Amino acid sequence: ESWAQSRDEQNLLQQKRIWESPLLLAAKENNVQALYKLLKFEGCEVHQKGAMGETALHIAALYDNNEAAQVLMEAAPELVFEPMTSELYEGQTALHIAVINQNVNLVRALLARGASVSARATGSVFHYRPHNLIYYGEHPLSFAACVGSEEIVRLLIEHGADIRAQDSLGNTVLHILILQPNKTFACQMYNLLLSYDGGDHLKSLELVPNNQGLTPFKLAGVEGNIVMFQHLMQKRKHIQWTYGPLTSTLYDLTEIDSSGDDQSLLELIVTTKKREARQILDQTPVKELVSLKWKRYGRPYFCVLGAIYVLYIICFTMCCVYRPLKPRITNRTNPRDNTLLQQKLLQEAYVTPKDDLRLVGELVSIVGAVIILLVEIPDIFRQTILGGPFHVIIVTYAFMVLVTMVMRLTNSDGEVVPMSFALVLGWCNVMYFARGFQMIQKMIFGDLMRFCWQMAVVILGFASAFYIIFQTEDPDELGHFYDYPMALFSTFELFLTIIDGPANYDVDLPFMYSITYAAFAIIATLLMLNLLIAMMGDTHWRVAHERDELWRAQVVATTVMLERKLPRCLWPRSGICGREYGLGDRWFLRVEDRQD
Amino acid sequence: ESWAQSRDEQNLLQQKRIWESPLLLAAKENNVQALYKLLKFEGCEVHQKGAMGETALHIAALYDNNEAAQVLMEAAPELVFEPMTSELYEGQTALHIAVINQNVNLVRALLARGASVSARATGSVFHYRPHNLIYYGEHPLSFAACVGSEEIVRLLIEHGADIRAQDSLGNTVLHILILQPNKTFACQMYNLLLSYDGGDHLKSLELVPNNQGLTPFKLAGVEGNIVMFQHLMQKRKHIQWTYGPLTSTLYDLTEIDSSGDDQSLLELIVTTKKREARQILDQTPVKELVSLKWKRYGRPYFCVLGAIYVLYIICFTMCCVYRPLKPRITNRTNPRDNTLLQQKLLQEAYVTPKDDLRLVGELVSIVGAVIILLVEIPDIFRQTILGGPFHVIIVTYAFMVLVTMVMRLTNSDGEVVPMSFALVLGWCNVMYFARGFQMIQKMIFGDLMRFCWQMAVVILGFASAFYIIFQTEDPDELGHFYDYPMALFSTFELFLTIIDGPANYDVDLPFMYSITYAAFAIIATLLMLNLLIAMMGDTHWRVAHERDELWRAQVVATTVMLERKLPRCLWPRSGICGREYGLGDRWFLRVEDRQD
Ligand SMILES: C[C@@H]1NC(=O)N[C@@H]1CCCCCC(=O)O
Ligand SMILES: C[C@@H]1NC(=O)N[C@@H]1CCCCCC(=O)O
Ligand SMILES: [Ba+2]
Ligand SMILES: [Ba+2]
Ligand SMILES: [Ba+2]
Ligand SMILES: [Ba+2]
Repeated sequence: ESWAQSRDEQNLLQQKRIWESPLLLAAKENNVQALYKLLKFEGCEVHQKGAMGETALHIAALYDNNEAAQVLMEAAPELVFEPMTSELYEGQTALHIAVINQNVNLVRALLARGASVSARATGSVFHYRPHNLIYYGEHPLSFAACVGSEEIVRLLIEHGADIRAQDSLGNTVLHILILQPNKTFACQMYNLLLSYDGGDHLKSLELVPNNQGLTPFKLAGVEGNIVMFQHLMQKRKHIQWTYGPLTSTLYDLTEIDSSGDDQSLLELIVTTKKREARQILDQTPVKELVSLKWKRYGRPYFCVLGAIYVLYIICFTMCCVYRPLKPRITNRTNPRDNTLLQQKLLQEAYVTPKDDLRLVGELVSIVGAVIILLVEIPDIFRQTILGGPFHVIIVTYAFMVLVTMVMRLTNSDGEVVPMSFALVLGWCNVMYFARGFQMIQKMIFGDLMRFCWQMAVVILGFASAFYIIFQTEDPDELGHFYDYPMALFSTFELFLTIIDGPANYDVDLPFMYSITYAAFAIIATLLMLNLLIAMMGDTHWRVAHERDELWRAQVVATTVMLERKLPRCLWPRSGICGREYGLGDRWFLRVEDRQD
Repeated sequence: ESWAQSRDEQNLLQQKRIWESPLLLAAKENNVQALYKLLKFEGCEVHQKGAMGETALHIAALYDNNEAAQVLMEAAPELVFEPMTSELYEGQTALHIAVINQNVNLVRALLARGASVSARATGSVFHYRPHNLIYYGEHPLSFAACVGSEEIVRLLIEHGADIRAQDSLGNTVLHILILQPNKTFACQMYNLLLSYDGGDHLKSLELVPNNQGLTPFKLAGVEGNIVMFQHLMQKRKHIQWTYGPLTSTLYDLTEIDSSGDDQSLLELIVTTKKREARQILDQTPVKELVSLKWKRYGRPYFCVLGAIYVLYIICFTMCCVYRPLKPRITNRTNPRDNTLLQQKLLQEAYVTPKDDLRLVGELVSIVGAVIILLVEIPDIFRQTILGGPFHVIIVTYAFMVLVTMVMRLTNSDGEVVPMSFALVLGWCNVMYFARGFQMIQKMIFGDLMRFCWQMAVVILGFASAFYIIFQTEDPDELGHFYDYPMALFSTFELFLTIIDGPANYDVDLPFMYSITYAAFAIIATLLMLNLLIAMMGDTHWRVAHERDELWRAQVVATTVMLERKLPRCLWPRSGICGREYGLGDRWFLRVEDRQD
């Protein structure tokens, strides 16, 4: 079907041609007597391309068959240069197979015959695909670095192996070592390849970026390689002094910061779907960074912008609790008796008695919605959620306010449908602002205050909704929300299922109650389910760290969020510059640590 | 009472005859001087059958009494051939006891006297019953293989021990070794018995099947023997090549596949009540098999057949939401006022105004029900549940549709009783189709979507039911379900106990509400209980694997389910054939693995 089933067939088709071709069969079985009987007399095709376009030397290189390979090179030395003419292995030579098998004597003999150390194995098997179990690159030097054979690495360098070489994906030999499972052993091989660098400050091998704009140091962070990241950190930190147990080390903090403006480590961790990369922001050069960004500047501006959004939403409800005003006027209350509508769509906006208080309030709800769009719509052009789906809700909230404006100036009967949606999307987006937090126990009390915030926020978005839903309808029948102080008290009682369903079907309710109350039943249970997991997940195991860690990543994702749109006069740059004094120009972070 | 209490008495009755018989007493106590005083002068019964029909040599063989046994064989060599004449040990000879005790010098002396190596111990103690603590077989070669004494095994083979021998249950010496507790040590003894095989490709000892049609390789899977299964897998896998860390091994995949058509490993694991056998489908030759069967062919046809069943059930409700139509007609609403029935049984089927849309819809519900019976009724003749009780519900669903047809064409008043049952059995059988799934966390979100699917499926089966239950009755009193958009909204509110019981007892409700709402109260709580265990069982321990594993077996049981009835043109055979190319005819699976 796909090809996974194809190659399965080609590998079987390979063994079929090996079984058939006696030259390829003797190269596999290492039949030395059968190779001289075959090459010297009885005249054969020594350039015999097998199933996978392989030579007899390729088969003798796949199964360590040194005695059989040396026969194929002394009788026909042209077989060394021949690559795999197939599509699965296009570009692979006999040297690539000898390097991965760590055959030192075969590599020593292949280089003695003059093997190309720059042959790119562009075959489909060597691609960086999930259906390929290993990704080693294309050049034979990169294969030697990935197998951990330091002898073959230097033996290739001695024959002119360019460490500056990049594969099809723009990865140097340093990038490929970071994508290897054996993290603790790849650090040893990483230092061997750096020793053969040009020794010049310009055109450094560690600075050659990926095709996706990623230096090797920057790649270890996006990939969550803890061992390589700590190892690469040794090369970019300077110990200032040692005062006994203290070690006031100075970290580089260059490629771990903004402007690239896409090009930072922090942005790449909070926006990637790789869970494993989360752990990088906990390392000793990075954990001190985001902690200072959140203590000052971060936490205050979060609450300053939080209180601004709290007032911006309570003003929207202030214009809705005293919504616009009509008696039914129409005699349609006699036909279709089920209906209870006392619709208000009294357009006649300009009664000036007190309204002008509402009017300037309605003007605030408009100028704030476009401002929300003026900071989020130009941002979608340049999307992940660990922040919380705040961005998704804050744009749909300003969408409902503008529709209510278009709902207005046309005198539409369905005023209530778009206006009620902006009430929940405005409040329940506030509970996002609960992240304003700096032990098995005070963790129970800490997550409980999360619920009291999220609960009080939800009921203030549905009680104002349920009020509008039944402020127009008749309060004699189904009057759970006849005024505001009892609409909040009935919805609060609703939140704990102590009161029965505000339904009453002798009389037909509006199309919005059968929709708004349905969502109030799911959120009121998920918040009551998210509270039990807080209460129990705190104590049953050290999961609480697992519960803990992400909120911390949620705050880190929010901390990067608050630094993108805020101007330069507020929120100064982290670290200290190095231009006068002395080390400029990169901004460094002074960190001291104690040891026990 | 039973016999367990019997033999308890015979073992005590044995020691009673041993205590009494001085010949049997001296054979037990190894009294050499008392045996010559007893056999040479003072003339005794040397063929003295004890309580369990044992000879004096049998007692001297039960307690390692070599000095006492050699006396009983030099003075009466006929005691060797004598078996136990009792019923508990019928067939056991003095060699069987010497082999299990691993008495090498007694076995060497019993074979020197000419002991039968083919004597079958058919006694009731040697049976494969749960009340027997060991099952070693019948032949003395099988006893030597089970005790792990490789010296006695070969010593018996040297005297003509037939390894091809089978006991009463058709088990060779290989089958019995797999049913042993010491799995890691039985692998050593398994290779010893295979070495003495005929060496011919035909009539192989590993191919001799059980009496229940089970080769030794096939038996290790049904019994969950992980150690033996991996060991027996070495003999049916071929390594194609080694490309460094990769090892592209080719597995046999013969006796692990269909047609036998009862005779496969997969069918035997998903249908057995043995929990332990579940672990076999996780081994490295098998885990790659069912994974490819589910990615392609498996998952799409599951959802293709799933969407077909979703439309087949929503069409059934489409014919019920607009059910057939009568005003009460009858003046019986004045007597028995409690009743609210506005019964509709207006037979007069052929009003053609729109009905013909319903009529062809009712025709679909019939032709689909018999098709369900045409694929499940011929299957019950040839029953386990890890799939899920889908099969049990899908036949009872088509049973209710046919009863509604018989309910029709007779004008029965109880139309509603069989028709309402098909609504829940049709939807709640859909939630089975939730198995369409490809970490502590995304596991919480993964099991939560299980609930949202199962919840939305249940309410769509009871809201349509509660509608029919009260579509006939008066909606002024107890009108929770007067139309469809409010029958769904009231049942959804019912699902979370926010609304009060749609009961109203001033007025008598139909016999079906007091039954349908009772089942809606149990399922709505079990699904809310199955959600809490998902939420907490994910995180408190690695149980989530335990939670995880079975769903995986549920999918494997479903994957075998979808391959039985589907034709041959769809769903091609797994693996690659071996006829041209080369290895034919068995279908092999190409598997490569990386090592770190
Ligand atoms: C074994 C095959 N026979 C051969 O001559 N080259 C192949 C080497 C296999 C390497 C597969 C590495 C990968 O998965 O991409
Ligand atoms: C001890 C008994 N005395 C004897 O002469 N044979 C018996 C041997 C007991 C073996 C019981 C094995 C079983 O449980 O089946
Ligand atoms: Ba009335
Ligand atoms: Ba309750
Ligand atoms: Ba109640
Ligand atoms: Ba009355």
